[PDB]
Amino acid sequence: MPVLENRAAQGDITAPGGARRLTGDQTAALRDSLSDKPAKNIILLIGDGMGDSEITAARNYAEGAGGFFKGIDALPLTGQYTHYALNKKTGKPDYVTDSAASATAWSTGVKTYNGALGVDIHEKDHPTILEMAKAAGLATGNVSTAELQDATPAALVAHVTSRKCYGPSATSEKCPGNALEKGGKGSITEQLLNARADVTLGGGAKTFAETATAGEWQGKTLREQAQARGYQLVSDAASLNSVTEANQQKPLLGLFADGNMPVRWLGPKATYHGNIDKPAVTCTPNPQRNDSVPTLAQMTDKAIELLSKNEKGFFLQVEGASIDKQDHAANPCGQIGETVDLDEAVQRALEFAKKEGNTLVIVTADHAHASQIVAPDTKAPGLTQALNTKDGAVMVMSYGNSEEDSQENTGSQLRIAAYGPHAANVVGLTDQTDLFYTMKAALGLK
Amino acid sequence: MPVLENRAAQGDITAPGGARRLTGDQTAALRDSLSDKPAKNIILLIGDGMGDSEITAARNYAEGAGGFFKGIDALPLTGQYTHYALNKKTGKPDYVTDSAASATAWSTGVKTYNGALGVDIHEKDHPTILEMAKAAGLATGNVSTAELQDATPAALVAHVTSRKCYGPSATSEKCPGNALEKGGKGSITEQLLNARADVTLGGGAKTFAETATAGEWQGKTLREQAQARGYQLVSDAASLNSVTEANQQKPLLGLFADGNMPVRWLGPKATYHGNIDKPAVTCTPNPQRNDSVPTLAQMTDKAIELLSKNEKGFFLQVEGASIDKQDHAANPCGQIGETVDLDEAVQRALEFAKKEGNTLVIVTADHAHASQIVAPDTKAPGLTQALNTKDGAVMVMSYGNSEEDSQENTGSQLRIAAYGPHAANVVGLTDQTDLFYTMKAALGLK
Ligand SMILES: [Mg+2]
Ligand SMILES: [Mg+2]
Ligand SMILES: [Zn+2]
Ligand SMILES: [Zn+2]
Repeated sequence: MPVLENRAAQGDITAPGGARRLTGDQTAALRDSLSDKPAKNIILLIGDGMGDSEITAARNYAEGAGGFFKGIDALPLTGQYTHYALNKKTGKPDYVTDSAASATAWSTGVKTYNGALGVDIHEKDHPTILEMAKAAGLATGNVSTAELQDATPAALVAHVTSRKCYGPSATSEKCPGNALEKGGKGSITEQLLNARADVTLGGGAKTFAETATAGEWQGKTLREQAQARGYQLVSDAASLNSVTEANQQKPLLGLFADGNMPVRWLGPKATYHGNIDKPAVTCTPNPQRNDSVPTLAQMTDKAIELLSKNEKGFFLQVEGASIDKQDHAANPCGQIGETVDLDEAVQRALEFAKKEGNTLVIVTADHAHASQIVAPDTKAPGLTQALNTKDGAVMVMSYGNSEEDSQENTGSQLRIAAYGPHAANVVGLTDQTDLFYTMKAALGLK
Repeated sequence: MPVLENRAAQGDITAPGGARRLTGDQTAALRDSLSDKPAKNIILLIGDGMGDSEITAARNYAEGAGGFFKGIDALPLTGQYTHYALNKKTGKPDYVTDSAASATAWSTGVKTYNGALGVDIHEKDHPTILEMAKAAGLATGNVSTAELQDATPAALVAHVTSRKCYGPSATSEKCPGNALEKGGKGSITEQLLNARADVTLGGGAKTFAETATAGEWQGKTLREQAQARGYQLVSDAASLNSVTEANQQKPLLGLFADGNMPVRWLGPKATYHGNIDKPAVTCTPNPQRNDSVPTLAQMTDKAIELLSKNEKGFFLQVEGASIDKQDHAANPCGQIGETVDLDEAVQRALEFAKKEGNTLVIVTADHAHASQIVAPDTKAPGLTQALNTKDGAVMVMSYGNSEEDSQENTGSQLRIAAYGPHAANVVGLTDQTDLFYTMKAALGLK
């Protein structure tokens, strides 16, 4: 099964056929990409708010318009999937979902209301793909650059009526029914400790400081509970590399930040008429990213190394998180840098899958965002910025869907791409809930 | 080779698996969609400004979120393609293209500057896929709901430095080098007459009223010249149905409007805070669309009927045009209605292809547009409107990339889907220029 080695413009863009990305007929290579054999492992890479526009913007900037992302763009089977949510009251569609409902959709196979984690419109719990995988004896990994309590990584191990129920404090106010002290299953973080995936890596260390309002570890901090539960705590790249085993006896928990991990690139926020008033921006590497802080690619690599030892196979979800946060913050550089980050991760996952032969790798997003690539002389009503691309040209980015700073999400259907056994199930129009069923089946979960 | 009969939500959206579009594993069906055998015919359907977002909004409104367009969504092989243009001066990429440069890129295989038709950055002409097809003896069709002098349909038959050179008048001012009177090849319209496709159907009748500044037909109106050249002129549905033959000896020319043909659906323009201040809109059929005016579907059906008689095969380009004009005009209803129109056309094309077995059907857009599906309570900086979907829910549309009314184009990569011999060449990431090469090769043009 081949990966697209190179789909960059073959030559002189200005010349006939120079802009081509193909060098010949693809029928044969596609036929070699079709396999219904079982997938031993599954690696799901989620780019936060990374719809087609975000991908085009990051490529234009980092690789040039005729460029090619070695990871993100190298997946051969591609399609578009819908991700609408449901209105909790009426049960009718809610055309624009949040991170929480979408994450739930692919992690359980059931649509839900915005803000829900692991439950349907009736607040009924439904087992996630991770729980199912774990129950079947597979190894499981949940990796993210955001806070572990955030919608994407949280959805695999928590079942709460509101995504805001991070720890004890918020839960009692926002999710009384899930509140431990009220006989509920606990907050997001508590449920995460209970779920016991073999490898969990991310930010969100802050909430681990809260103390349990009830149970065996009542009075202890969630951090203290984790140690007591048998978890290996790691807070930096060095200690992470030191890890040699991660299992149900010694589950791994990497907390590398109080909240979200540091952004890759720094750059100014988009502003009114910024493409006109301000000069073109050139993004710059964040000094605080640190050699101490593991990158999404490193965490992905360590995760695969450890999960790999499980003879039965594994399920790993990886999230290039800061993308949509920077998209909300109308910050081009942060957004684009987070897509480059993801791409490096997708490469590590593709290398492993390629050599292993039985791994299904899927790269997609939870929902779409606000960013639009517009003409450079554009006089847009919202926030804009001009960027200096690898092509040595100017690209203007617009965020015009919200007045309240935070650029909202959108409902456009977006790209889903895959490689490996069963990847054919992402081609054409599909629904985000199909993704749950594809992974379940590919993995033979039953 | 199968078409997706149904990818609608299988059942109850609120229940587990109810929102699924798949009913089983697609590996086998995909294997049956792969064929490198030769394509006898090619039918290319272009939705003007019909990116993924436009497709999602038109589905939500006309079919419901869990709906399925029988045409547009039924194509099995899908991917995403880039359509960046080039800056005439520097030769560097111009991230947001217009309809002229994009049309030229798929019709000739060479990238050009915005505004050009059938020429590269150096103003050098390059032969179009239609000219090449005709030269090889295949029948050729050029159908559009727009004015025949507009960028998309014009690009197949004209070679001018500016898309504005409609007829003699504009050409002398805008394109002196193409100006007939100055020894040039002539305006868009004149060159169209010269190209002599077997079937040309659309609007733009107004310009045929101009008189030739030179040549054999100097002093005669372009309409008069057409008659004199041997063309069959048709201006309404009835006369169009009367046509039984269309060939090189009796080429067909249907001019059903002075400009663009009538929009299917009427509705109010999007406005500032319109989703808040104004009530939800329900689009209404346009009374002036007329039983006298053939629909894009009908024109597609007639064109396939006539082109069909050529033993050697045919190439047909069809354009659901009023879509981006209505997108520019921030008019949801017009835009959406144009997408439904196209869908009917794609259906007609897909039935023929399915039965014929050697026809490659491709559906895609020239470039992306402004439309974004946003939460209903959105307070966006631009124009917005709330619509009453088939789901009996509200969907809000936002146009916020321009202040100067006309909502500009965007540079996001968008969907390209196909069915038949060689459709595998649209899967994954490709460039709009690859489309020219795929068609040339499938058709074996040489
Ligand atoms: Mg998230
Ligand atoms: Mg056009
Ligand atoms: Zn998100
Ligand atoms: Zn267009």
